[PDB]
Amino acid sequence: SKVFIRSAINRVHQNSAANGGELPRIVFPEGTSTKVLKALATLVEEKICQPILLGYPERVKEKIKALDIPLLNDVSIVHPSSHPKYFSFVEKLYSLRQRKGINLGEAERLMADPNYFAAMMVNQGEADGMVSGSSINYADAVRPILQTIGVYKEGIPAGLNFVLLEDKFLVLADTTVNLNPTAEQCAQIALQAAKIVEYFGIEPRVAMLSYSNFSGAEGTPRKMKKAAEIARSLRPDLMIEGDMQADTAVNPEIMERLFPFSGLKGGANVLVFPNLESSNIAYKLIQQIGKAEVIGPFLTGVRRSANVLQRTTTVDGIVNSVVFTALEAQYIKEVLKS
Amino acid sequence: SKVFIRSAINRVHQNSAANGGELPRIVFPEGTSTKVLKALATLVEEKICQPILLGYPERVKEKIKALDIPLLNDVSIVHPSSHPKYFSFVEKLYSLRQRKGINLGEAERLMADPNYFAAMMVNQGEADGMVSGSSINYADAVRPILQTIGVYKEGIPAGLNFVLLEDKFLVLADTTVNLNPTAEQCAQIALQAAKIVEYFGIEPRVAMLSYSNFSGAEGTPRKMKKAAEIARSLRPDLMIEGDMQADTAVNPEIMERLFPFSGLKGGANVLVFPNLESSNIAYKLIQQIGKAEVIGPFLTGVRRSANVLQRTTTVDGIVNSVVFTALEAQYIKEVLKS
Amino acid sequence: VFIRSAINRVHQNSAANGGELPRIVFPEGTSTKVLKALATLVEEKICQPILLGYPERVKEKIKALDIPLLNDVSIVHPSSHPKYFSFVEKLYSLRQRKGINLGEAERLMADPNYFAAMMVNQGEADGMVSGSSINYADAVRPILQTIGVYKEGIPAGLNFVLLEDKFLVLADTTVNLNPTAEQCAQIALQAAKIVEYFGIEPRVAMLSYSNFSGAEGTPRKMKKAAEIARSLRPDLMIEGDMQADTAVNPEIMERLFPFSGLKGGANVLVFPNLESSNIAYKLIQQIGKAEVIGPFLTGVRRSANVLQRTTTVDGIVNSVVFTALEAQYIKEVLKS
Amino acid sequence: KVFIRSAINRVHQNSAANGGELPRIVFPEGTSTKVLKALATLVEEKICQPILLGYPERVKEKIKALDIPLLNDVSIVHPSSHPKYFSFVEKLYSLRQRKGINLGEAERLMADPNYFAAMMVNQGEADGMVSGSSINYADAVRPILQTIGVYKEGIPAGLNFVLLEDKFLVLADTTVNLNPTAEQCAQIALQAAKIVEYFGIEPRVAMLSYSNFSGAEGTPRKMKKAAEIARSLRPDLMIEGDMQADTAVNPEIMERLFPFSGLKGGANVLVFPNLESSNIAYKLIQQIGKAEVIGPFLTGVRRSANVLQRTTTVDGIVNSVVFTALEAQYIKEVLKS
Amino acid sequence: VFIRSAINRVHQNSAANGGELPRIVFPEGTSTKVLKALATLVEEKICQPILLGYPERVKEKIKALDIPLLNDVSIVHPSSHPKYFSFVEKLYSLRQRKGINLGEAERLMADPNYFAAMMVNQGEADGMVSGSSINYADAVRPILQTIGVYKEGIPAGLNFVLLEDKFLVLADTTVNLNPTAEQCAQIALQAAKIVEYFGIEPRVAMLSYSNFSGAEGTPRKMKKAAEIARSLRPDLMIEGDMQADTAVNPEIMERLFPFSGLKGGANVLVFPNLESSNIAYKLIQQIGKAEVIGPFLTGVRRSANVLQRTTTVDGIVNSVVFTALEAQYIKEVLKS
Amino acid sequence: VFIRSAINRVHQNSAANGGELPRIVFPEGTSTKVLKALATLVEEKICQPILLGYPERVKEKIKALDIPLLNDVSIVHPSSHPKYFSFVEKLYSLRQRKGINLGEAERLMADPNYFAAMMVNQGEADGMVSGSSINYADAVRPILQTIGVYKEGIPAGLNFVLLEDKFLVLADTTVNLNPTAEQCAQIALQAAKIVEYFGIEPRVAMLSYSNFSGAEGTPRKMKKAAEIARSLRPDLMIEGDMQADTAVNPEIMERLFPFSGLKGGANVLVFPNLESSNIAYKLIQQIGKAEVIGPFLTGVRRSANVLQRTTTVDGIVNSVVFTALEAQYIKEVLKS
Repeated sequence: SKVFIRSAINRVHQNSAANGGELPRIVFPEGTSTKVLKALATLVEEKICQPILLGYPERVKEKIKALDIPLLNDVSIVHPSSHPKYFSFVEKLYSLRQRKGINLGEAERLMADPNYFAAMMVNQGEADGMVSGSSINYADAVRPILQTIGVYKEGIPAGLNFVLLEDKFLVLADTTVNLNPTAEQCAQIALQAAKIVEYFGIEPRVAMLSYSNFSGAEGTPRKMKKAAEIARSLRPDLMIEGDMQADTAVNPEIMERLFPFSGLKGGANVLVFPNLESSNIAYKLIQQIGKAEVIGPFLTGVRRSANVLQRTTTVDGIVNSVVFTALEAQYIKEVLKS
Repeated sequence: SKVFIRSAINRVHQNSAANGGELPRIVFPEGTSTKVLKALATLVEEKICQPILLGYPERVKEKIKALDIPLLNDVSIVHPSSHPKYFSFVEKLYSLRQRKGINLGEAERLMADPNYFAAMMVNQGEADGMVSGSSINYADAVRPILQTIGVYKEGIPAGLNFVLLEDKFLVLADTTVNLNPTAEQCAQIALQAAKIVEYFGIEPRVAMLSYSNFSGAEGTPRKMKKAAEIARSLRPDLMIEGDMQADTAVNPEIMERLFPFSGLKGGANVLVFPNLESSNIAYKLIQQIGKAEVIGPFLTGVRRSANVLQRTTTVDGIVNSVVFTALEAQYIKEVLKS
Repeated sequence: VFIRSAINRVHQNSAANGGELPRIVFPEGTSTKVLKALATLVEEKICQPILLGYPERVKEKIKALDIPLLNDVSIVHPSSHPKYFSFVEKLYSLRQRKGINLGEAERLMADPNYFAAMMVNQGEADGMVSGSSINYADAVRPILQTIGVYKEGIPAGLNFVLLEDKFLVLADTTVNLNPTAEQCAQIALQAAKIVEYFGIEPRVAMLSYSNFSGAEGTPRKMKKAAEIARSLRPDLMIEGDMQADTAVNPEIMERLFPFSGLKGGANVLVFPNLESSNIAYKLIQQIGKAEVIGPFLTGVRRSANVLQRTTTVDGIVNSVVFTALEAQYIKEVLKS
Repeated sequence: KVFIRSAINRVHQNSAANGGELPRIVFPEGTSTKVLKALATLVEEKICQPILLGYPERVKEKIKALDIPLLNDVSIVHPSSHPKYFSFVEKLYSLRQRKGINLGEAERLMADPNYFAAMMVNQGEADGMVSGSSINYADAVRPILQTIGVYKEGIPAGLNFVLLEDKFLVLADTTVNLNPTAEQCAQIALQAAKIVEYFGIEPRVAMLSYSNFSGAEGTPRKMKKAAEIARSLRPDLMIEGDMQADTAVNPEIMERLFPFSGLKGGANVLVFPNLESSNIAYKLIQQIGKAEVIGPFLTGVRRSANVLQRTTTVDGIVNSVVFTALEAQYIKEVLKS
Repeated sequence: VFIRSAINRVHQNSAANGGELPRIVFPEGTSTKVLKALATLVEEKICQPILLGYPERVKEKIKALDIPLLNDVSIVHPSSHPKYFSFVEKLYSLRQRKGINLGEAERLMADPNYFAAMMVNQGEADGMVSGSSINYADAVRPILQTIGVYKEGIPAGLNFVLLEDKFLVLADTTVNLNPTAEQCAQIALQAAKIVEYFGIEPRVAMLSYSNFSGAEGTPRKMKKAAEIARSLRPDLMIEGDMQADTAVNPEIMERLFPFSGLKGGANVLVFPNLESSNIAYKLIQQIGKAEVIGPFLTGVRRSANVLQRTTTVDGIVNSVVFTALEAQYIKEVLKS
Repeated sequence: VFIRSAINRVHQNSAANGGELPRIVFPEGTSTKVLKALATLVEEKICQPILLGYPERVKEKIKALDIPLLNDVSIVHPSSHPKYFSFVEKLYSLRQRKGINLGEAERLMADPNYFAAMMVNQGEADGMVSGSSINYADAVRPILQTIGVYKEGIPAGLNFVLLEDKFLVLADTTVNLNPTAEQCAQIALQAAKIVEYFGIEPRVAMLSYSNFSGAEGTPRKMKKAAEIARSLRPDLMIEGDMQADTAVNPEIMERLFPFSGLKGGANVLVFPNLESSNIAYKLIQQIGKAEVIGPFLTGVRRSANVLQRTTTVDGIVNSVVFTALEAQYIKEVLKS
């Protein structure tokens, strides 16, 4: 139940040791959020990250005392408009977005907000990653990240969750960003999810989900059939199939008995959804009524390490999410050193 | 999870004993379907129904003997084109659909098909219910039912599934029929699911699911917020709320902590979905990877007793589905004693 | 005139290779008008008919109708035929990513229309004729799903209007609700080829409610259809957009639109939508004083034709003669 | 030809009840060869008094080149020099001043024979008009619709008669509406029915489709609904649809295959789903059937005005003018009621 | 002249009301042009200004600009104001079914634009003026979300063109991209009532690129807007569709369109889309010889105006004078 | 002054061509304001006017107006012109697949607007000026159908605002309801070349209600129009999306958007739709205190301009002076 998460913690430790013992600097814009602070007590004990809290230092240190969490007494607290880099950060956002309606006045007002300040910190290398969204809706938390840090080349911003089963994990995407991805977008989501599965030493086997089995009819069935064709043309080395129903996808015996002509054998471990209603409802329902741990969402497709929590998260969910944000920050920091 | 199903079995028996010992006559158009026949061995042993098989008697009896299946030697096997009521049934389908493109030629050709013949048997009272779809896709199996038996007044054809948890069940709909139901259709689906929950002695508490919490924004959030408003005016005695995410819906602690203004307290036990992708994927994923039994889909909104299996069903799934079809057939047969 | 030469043309083909008559399967084994027509067709050695149905029910109808020549016609019940499960597997193989698994294939192959289409596809018959008792959409769907269209073809119905110096070809009278400019050009090329098979020069008009207006909508569409077809067959006279009397009357064309590329009157009329084609051929047939034969299904890989359900017995006879000709043509193409 | 001779006799019969005066029919195409040749017959048969529009010199020159003596004293009116010209300009302006027609536009339009003819009819200086022999239908019909307009709940629609051996068939709308709605197809049907009743015949109406009683999305559903709407407005008539064209006209096909239908004995009024189907059908029947087809006749408009098909023969013009004369006489009676 | 009369009504209003001046909050406490304008406005007893920001950095800007009269001005930092958490709760109460929970409400209320809107909404200020340093959309959204539109109202920007003998009103210059006919009628009525407050008879033109054409698109929309508005205020001259020179020039209208119901020239011009209204007032402002004041936000429940970010120091002075007038009018309405 | 310099260049062009004056045909031979304008224009040796109409009714209007220099003006009645039937054949030749047969061609060619257009097309006149009496759409349609656009040209109206230090050019003020980004760039290039003919460097702003936002709709379209135009004339300053005051005021541009490629103020303003351009130039003309001349039709193969029907007499004089300049320029390009 816990095995995949403690293997992640152990990989964070191996990465820290291979780099002087340094921990990733993870900035939290919600410096007074009760669940973030309670989670950070566990995370600092486990040497997962060096946290940076954003807010008015007096009020963050007020909240830490009311919650009685001494292990954070040293933790750095930064008030955005008083940080020495504020004016350079204002200038950078203006430079990036002056033809997207951000003049100096808009940049100045946005950079005062902790979410924008956290995103620019990560973009500029003043932090290695960020974790936000514990106290506000996903759209408002993710917009600063997409506008500031942006997507890498050909990337698509997309949320991913792991369902931690007994044999294996299953990856679900896109659980957070795209309302109704096109066939081309679902293929790119599949490739992004696939390289994450490969990072963990697993063979990705991809199903494009629908309410139909290999019907190819207009609408969602046709879209997910074409998504699988596009993804296969970009990664012909992977098993990728669709359109198919969700039990057809995960159960190898159903697949073999009913659709043995299919190219997907042994059950899918990457499930790509046709719309945001389906992915968002599915991972949340599994999390609540299944008997498996679900971790995420993790934001993929973006140039730097940045993750948005689901606002319904528990304290333990934040701990799990920061562990994988630390792993992502370490990976990206090593890419930026080659 | 065996308790909710064994209680249904005992209610089928109590209904039979309260009516002369009659068992409900359930017709199965797929007379040679391996899983249907294996299921019927258990269903006859458990005195759930009088099964009627459709097909060529020697091909059906050959399959029963090749599978070594007892208790089916007395079972009625009917070939549609040789049944005495065939031409009357042709006459009736023409009468019903002559301005929908069904002349006598079309009616004769359709009525030779077991799925069409089974539906007319139920419509005309020659059977008390039917169960189909073990060997063909849902759209093709459900179309004869909707075209022949049709919806009751203001009903909407809609599939419903039960998730049987340890302390409660959850109802999911519409898992099979409507691709993208309107706000008005999602209210009617909720009302149909609510009356099913009440038949089992439980108070229904209804959530209109979205990827959003009380955002009411254009698109799905607005549709599901409005669907809850319509349903509240139609059943002002019930807790009905939306738009909300799936974990907000089922977890009473999340709702109270984050949205205490909501009218839904104590957790939803009826989940109404915004489109068929989300509902169909969700119940199949829960069934495969959750550790709870999922029964259904059950076709609601139709004038007579008729259910379509998921073609991915197991034999035990068919046994479970027929138990509840028997209950529906007994209930409708007793309403028709007015 | 035109029909008797076609009948002789079937006999000419039979003698030339094998001596065998084309095997034509009729899925509607109990259809009264089909059975009455087959009395004439067997007497004239047009085809070896294969009827689909329950043998005893088909034999009751033949006896009840008192038709003597059908005493030993072959009658086949789909589910009992030795090739039934082979046909089921083939349909699954063809359509498994179009929603047809083995369960769907078994259910469909028990239906005579599907079984007839597969018999022809597999070479167990040389052609089929259906649609005497059901609507065209339901009769043609199994053919298109099983046999399919040839490379770059478009399924399209074609009718012949038989005047005294002339025949006119009308298309597409049955399939496409609202064909695009590209589709109307392809329909034109398919019709032009049938006309050439009968030794006639095809002269094609893309019909509209307009004369060379080129305005948005149907006029622009039919103007472009003629341009596309001209680029694909630069050797033919093809013109549009033009009205129907402009198209067929060489005098109106010369007097009012001498700049047009179509002179001497069109004998191939391509229609802009299915309302116009379907109503027009049926009205000419009923109230005109010319015989109309067809519709004939063009663009498909094997020989298969769907009757209009309003057909007379004599209309079935005419349709089967040309189905036999198509079957012989395709069957001889399929050796080389 | 029986049906045409009976119409000719009713024009004379109507003339006898009013002093012997003939309807004044204006022809804007004063130099059109086929119009002039047709008028020689029409003046001979006392169908109408024609009024030609143009330059008197060019019109009388053309009459002389074709050697048609019976037209050497027909009235010729040049729009811009006629005494009512400035009055006509003011009227078109008064009618269309919030439809983009000012005094400048009205002066320019009224100088054109088609507009001048339409206004002559609108103002009672003529009893009817016939145009469209030399220009496309759209340009000929637009001045009529803009000047005279539709009567209340009316719809502009062209109608043709197929004169069979023992009935006529009415086809509509063969000229105006590209793609009428179900509601418009109902109104076209009612307009055609009242014309059929004028000739002493019972109207039996079919809404044509490529389908028989399918009711499927698109044209089948539209023509099924057109029949329902029209039936509610004239519950005394047989009106049915959707149905195919041979189903509609052949009583034996209808009785054999669709005995539940409300249309028995065959339709004599065929209402078409779009302009492609109606325009092609009447032209093809006219060219290749062996029945006479007369029209199109413009229905739904407040005064008598018809537009010929530009492909017309001289005898077609003669046939069309006879029924325009009848229409002109009918409207002149109502305008005294 | 029109401006001295507005100032002078603010003064009469302040008189007879204890000497009280309207409390106007400016969220942009460090904005150079806002501070420079306030030197003139407090000097002239127009308003008691409240500046939002970090007090220490606002006084820093005031000293750099050498404005000694602003030393005693009230400066409020949103997050430390005693009512801050009360304001958070109010926004949550208003917008909890529009996606604003306590977390969102608390984050938004820390922003000066949101804090100013709530101050006005709760009666802690009598009006607000924003938008000198950020785009109009970002400045107006908090006002629309917090204060909202009154019943049947439409949010719409309005400008006055102050000519020598008269003023012209233009709307909607800021809010609606492409108003419907119904919205353009409601905009006309809102502007008409403002003109009546200044003692003038409103004469309304619905502007288009066409004169009385009524053709599909913009001509039909503006013809219909005038018909709708005429039915709601039949006592007023309201006409359209018409071009802009037809609208303002009584001689052109009389010479070319004497049938029109608009005589004596329009003084209210309602535009068909935001491109036309926004470009028009700015171009007249830059190259004409007339003063243009505004835009003024109409249709909202309390006094709140958004500057054009291109404003001069005089523009801000002009705008605040009329915001003060609006604030005083509203405060009396809320006194019954 | 700008107009007086134009008149002098007409004379300088005339002197260099043997003293010949351009032949300008006016289809509105009886239009009061045209006739009064021609009194000034013939006195100023601007053009040789040709009036269309009935020679008797035209001379009847001239004498009643008392215009002595018009005594020997050429007056042409289209149906009586010796080239009439040649012109009918030419219009038929051009448009026979656009719905114009010989009958339509005869009827249209009898209309002065069509006849005036064909005279210019065939070289029987050097230019035409119409639209004093009728709406712009009806006046411009014959020109576009007969003369047409030069290759890749776009028909577009242009107006000059004659300011004190400079002029501003506005387009497209008359033709395109809602030009695409690609069309807006082409309008910019045409306007740029006219400004260069007057010896001035064009600086182009793509106008919007937004400043450099690039948001969907008009902002994105005008940002993209500027990008396309820059790639076609990399030597010019061309920028967008921007508001109208940002565009014309160099101090606003430098203070608020110094990253912009446009410095020193735009003198060419390209509008996003016809509502904005048409209302703007008419409002500036009526309530600004600067003269506005035009509209002038650009993008067409020959010299032809449509007046605004609301024009004054002095406006027609101004318009004809520049039509004369265009006619003279075009005649030496056609001597290649």
